Amino acid sequence: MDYTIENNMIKVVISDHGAEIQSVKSAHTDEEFMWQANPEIWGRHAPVLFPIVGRLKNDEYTYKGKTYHLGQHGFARNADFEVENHTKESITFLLKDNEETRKVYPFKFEFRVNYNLMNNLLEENFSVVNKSDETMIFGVGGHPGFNLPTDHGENKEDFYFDMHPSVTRVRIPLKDASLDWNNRSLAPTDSLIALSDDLFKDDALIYELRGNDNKVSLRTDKNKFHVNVWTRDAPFVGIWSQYPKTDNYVCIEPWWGIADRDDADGDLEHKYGMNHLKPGKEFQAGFSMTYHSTTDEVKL
Repeated sequence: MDYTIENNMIKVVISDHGAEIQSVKSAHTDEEFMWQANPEIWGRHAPVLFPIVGRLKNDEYTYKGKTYHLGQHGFARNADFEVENHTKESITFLLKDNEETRKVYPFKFEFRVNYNLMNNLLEENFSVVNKSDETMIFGVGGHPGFNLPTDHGENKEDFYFDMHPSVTRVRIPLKDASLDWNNRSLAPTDSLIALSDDLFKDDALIYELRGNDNKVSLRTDKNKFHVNVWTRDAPFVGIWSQYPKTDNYVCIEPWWGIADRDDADGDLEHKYGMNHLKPGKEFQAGFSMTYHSTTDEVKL
């Protein structure tokens, strides 16, 4: 089921299936900001990643000596959430553990995804409450896909991303869906990086983030199009688009979790970059997105 939150600036449609944004449109220009999930390329819009971000080696892990099987980015995106609260400019989806999640993930939890509007700014906020009698181990992340508009002669290579603060950051390369740890290197994120079909030939660009002032701007100097993602305290951000079958979108993925390292031992308790949450406690994270059309955000 789809649900709408909206104001005078932007209108957002979100599904209770995976608590996933389906659509973000300018109230002024009717421009669509979200990738529309063409199944020929990538049949999702903006998945929620939980209780892991990225892939486990062999899609498996052990916990307390027992082996579990869990696919890339966990189960949230295939789960149906309850609508806990819904007002004009806010909606909160809730997912609890059930018989099925417990089979692949031996924890009890309350996972809430809240979306709310402030002008042309949309928050995507995560809340995880551990309901288990032991410390819960999880990753959580966003994965919004944004259109690159090409209705007025623009091309993907006219677009770029720019990270603020403008500092060089460590990139963690991916090899066979695991972190190619020993090839981490400082990357030229102190200035813009242009998009292209070939850019993502070696999978997602993964950057180590520091502090809480990080913002990734997706822009073009052809027009006024501008999507800004404020990653708050995310320790990582992934930038990705499909390859070898390409299309005109890019994902900017704030992550509080990360794929297995090439050398992971598979023990969940040893898994690098996971959050550890004591019984009864709450973890909160999230990020914010602002949208600007190719033209002015004014009444025409």
